[PDB]
Amino acid sequence: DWRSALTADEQRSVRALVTATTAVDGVAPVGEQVLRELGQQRTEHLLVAGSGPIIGYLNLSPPRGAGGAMAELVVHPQSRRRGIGTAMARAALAKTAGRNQFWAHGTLDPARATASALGLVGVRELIQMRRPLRDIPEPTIPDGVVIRTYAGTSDDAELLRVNNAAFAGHPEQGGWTAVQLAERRGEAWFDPDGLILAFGDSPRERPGRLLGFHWTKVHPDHPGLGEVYVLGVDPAAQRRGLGQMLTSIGIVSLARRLKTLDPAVEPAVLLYVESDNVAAVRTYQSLGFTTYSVDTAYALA
Ligand SMILES: CC(=O)SCCNC(=O)CCNC(=O)[C@H](O)C(C)(C)COP(=O)(O)OP(=O)(O)OC[C@H]1O[C@@H](n2cnc3c(N)ncnc32)[C@H](O)[C@@H]1OP(=O)(O)O
Ligand SMILES: N[C@@H](CS)C(=O)N[C@H]1[C@@H](O[C@@H]2[C@H](O)[C@H](O)[C@@H](O)[C@H](O)[C@H]2O)O[C@H](CO)[C@@H](O)[C@@H]1O
Repeated sequence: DWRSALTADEQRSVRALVTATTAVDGVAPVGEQVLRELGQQRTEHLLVAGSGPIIGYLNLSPPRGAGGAMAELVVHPQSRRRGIGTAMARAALAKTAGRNQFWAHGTLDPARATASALGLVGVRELIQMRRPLRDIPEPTIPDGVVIRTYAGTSDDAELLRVNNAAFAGHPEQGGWTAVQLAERRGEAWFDPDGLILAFGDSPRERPGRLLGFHWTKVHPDHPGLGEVYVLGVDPAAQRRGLGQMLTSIGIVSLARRLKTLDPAVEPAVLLYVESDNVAAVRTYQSLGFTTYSVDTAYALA
């Protein structure tokens, strides 16, 4: 039975399934956007009850922007190999007439095996890379560039202009409106001091225009973990060293934010990047990031 919205109680039950599974598998089974979708009316949901907590959950997001339908799903660790995962995946495939993809975060063995049993193949590879926060860079800020941080909604127009130009065609990051910014500003981890903006200054043709930005994020449920959450440079100002510079500034910012009674943890910064985004992979390789895990999107061949 598909539901177009979930009650507060249903949301609490799905969240418990997701967090419990994250602890057992070592990787969250559904992404952050699915957790935001639990309380909105934009997607469709399947809930599978035991004989009785919720033991299976699938979210199906419809096409939006340049992207197609996408499903994420999870089955309680103690209810696996009972056919629930197959049942939910077949339902989504039948509902979209075989057109949706499925994310397997961390591309764990059970998901690889389920994908083969269903006849699916990997069609998209999202790599998670990490770099320790030791030996931080000294960033070089070129003349004609001034850096500052997010001041509030007066900065949204420029941020959206640069985001949509840099991510034109990106299935999830492109074609944003003020609503996408607002839903992330309401997240517990949002910190205006961690959204770094690079503006053109007098020397350049367009003083005051945003050239690029680096939105950093500190993970709340993982001590010592930061993220290059969104990094983007206006196409008009690309290939001039600004991406490398912005990434370095954000690493410095995170290093500063991440005593005797603090647990010993070697802090690290992670990022996600499409395997075929050549420009970005080169920028990150240059700065010492290395592969950590892979998220694979599966679909009909
Ligand atoms: C294509 C995808 O599954 S993308 C979904 C990604 N989600 C995740 O990876 C989240 C964490 N994992 C889970 O929630 C679950 O392990 C799932 C959803 C991947 C599979 O859920 P389950 O309900 O256990 O799947 P299901 O019982 O239908 O298994 C179907 C077949 O896949 C294979 N399979 C599933 N898990 C495994 C495993 N751990 N080892 C080997 N084969 C497996 C088997 O052939 C199985 O049939 P069988 O039990 O008769 O041998
Ligand atoms: N870096 C951008 C542009 S390359 C990107 O690729 N980000 C990716 C990444 O976002 C992740 C967030 O960054 C991370 O904070 C959160 O914890 C995860 O659950 C995902 O929401 O994974 C998503 C798929 O799961 C994808 O839709 C998105 O574009």
